[PDB]
Amino acid sequence: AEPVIDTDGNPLHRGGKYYIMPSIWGPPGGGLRLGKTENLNCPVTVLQDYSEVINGLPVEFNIRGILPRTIFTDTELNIEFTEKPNCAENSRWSLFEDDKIHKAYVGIGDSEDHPDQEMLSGSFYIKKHGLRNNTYKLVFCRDGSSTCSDIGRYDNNEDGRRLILTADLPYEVVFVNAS
Repeated sequence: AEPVIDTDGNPLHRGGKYYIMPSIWGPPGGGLRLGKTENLNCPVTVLQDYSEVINGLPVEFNIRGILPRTIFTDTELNIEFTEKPNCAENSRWSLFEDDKIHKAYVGIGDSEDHPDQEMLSGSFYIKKHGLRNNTYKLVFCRDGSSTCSDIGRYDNNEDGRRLILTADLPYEVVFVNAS
């Protein structure tokens, strides 16, 4: 395991705030934010913006304990936007099963913010993606099972791309310190 490094060369740390941006080695666009989908009018769906000029919302990483710390590729964590729409219960990322497109996608809030979609409980890790310098992927590990899946993008034409569990094309990201 190694420290996760932001675009300035600085390790990620508890209490940092970061834009998650696409690495040049994969398809482009902008940062992560929230948006409504056709049957969820509260913006509780995580979306990657189509436009490179849109930084989106900063995320911060929730970790066991409270002490200041470096974040490593083996640090179990939860991911949260630093902002929350008031129609949502929380700003923490969870996976929800969408039966329309048959994908588990990333959203915020509780089960009632995504009615009739099963909510998966688990935690995230930030893993090195391939060998390009200081690029990463997000990995989600489900509570109750011993196996994890990569996070990749999926375009459902909702003014941005969703983040889904994939076995195929991990989203390769860099972390931009928002402060």
